[PDB]
Amino acid sequence: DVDWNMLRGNATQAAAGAYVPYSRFAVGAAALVDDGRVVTGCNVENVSYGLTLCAECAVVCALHSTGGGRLLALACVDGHGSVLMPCGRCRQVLLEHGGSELLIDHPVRPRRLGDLLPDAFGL
Amino acid sequence: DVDWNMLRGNATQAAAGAYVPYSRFAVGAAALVDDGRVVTGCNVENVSYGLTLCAECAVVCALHSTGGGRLLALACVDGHGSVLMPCGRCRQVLLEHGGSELLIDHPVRPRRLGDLLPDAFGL
Amino acid sequence: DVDWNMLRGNATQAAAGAYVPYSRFAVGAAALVDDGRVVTGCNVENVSYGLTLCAECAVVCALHSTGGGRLLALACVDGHGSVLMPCGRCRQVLLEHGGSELLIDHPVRPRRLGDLLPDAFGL
Amino acid sequence: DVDWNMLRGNATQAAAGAYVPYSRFAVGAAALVDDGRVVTGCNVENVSYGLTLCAECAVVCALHSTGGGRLLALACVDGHGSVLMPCGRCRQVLLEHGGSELLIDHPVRPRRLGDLLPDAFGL
Ligand SMILES: [Zn+2]
Ligand SMILES: [Zn+2]
Ligand SMILES: [Zn+2]
Ligand SMILES: [Zn+2]
Repeated sequence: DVDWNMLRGNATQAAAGAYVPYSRFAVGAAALVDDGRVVTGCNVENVSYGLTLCAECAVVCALHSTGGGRLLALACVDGHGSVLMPCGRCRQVLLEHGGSELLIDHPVRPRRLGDLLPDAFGL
Repeated sequence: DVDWNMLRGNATQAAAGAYVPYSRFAVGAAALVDDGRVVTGCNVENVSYGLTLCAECAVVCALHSTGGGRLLALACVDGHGSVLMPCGRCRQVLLEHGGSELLIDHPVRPRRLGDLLPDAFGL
Repeated sequence: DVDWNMLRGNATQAAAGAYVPYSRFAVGAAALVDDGRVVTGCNVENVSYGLTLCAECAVVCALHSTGGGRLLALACVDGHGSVLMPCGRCRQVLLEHGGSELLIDHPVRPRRLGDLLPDAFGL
Repeated sequence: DVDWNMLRGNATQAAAGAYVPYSRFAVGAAALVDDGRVVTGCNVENVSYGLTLCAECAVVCALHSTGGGRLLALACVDGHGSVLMPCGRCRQVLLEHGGSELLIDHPVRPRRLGDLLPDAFGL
């Protein structure tokens, strides 16, 4: 049902766009939306660190700038193509758009977002 | 040189994608990048308000997820198609990607970002 | 070892300071730091929603503006004094300052942050 | 009316608390509130860069966790005690709490926030 090799690959591609001059730590993400399209995002840092955009947040922006809908699955990777768990902020924003059933690429098996952010605030 | 009617129109289109169930205040943005392509973004709210994504930040994500480069001009509008000045956070993130010379759609004449965020922190 | 009734009460007090004109949803937090002092925080909203400050983030700011150290326990509550789980963003920021062993007030028993943000990004 | 030497000094003190292991770029802030008390804040970074808290945002949290009110004047400094202009995000959050008349320490003369964030979004 979810081609994880494809999603992960798109996340790996997407990582290539990261604007990460401060950390040099590129992140890409790719998500499958409920209509079968995939949207991607990369890391975008800012001199004011707290204004940096996460790749998974970029994905959510793409989601809504391309017709919205629900996220079914997301892979997040570093610039080396390694699977990354989304930061807590991203877990919260993904939840809004995929709910607890959103699959997040690996550990050794994609995880439900619900398990990555249990007892989530607040709707 | 900059088709502002086009950019503003794209920002107006882009506003249609806003996920704004909390504020009901849709924002769209569209920017011209140095290679002539235009990238767009809309507002994406979250139950945790501080995780909401600005449309202009969505634009910057699109920028880098589509090859990066420099932003030359940006229009930001509300869901009514009215010109909006970017919030301070967006002014900072746009600066990273357009610098002080980035034109921002209107007042009655597009403004340099440099004038919208004078004496900007911090590079 | 942790007076949860005290922490929760301080979180309830702290909620009273929330600047929440947009959501009307007050949040307070109080944390015990490794030296036995307690630091508190409340929700601070902004017209640009994504600039709203979480109460638990306020706590972390207090932590470092009062000598830093490690967070041992945190209660987060709404304006009604109900226990709230921190949003994903707060779970990530708390982790930086309390690690996985940081106790977070309730469900029916305080939880390790590690369990609230399993397999956390990224250090 | 505003003891800027005092505010700047408090901002310099406050900078000492910064949690800045990623950038090593400490920021402190101190603000005078309408009741004459001063509240302070420092920079707090996170591994997820975009979750870093600005010192001026820390100030606003202190403001409301200490009774709220309006900010009259703010100095922001780096770890070297040099005057810093607030990032765009901070200019927006300060505006909510000080309005356009909030004085911001230097260039060679404190500036109105209104001039640092002209034509501000959006209330
Ligand atoms: Zn993230
Ligand atoms: Zn904005
Ligand atoms: Zn939070
Ligand atoms: Zn700032």
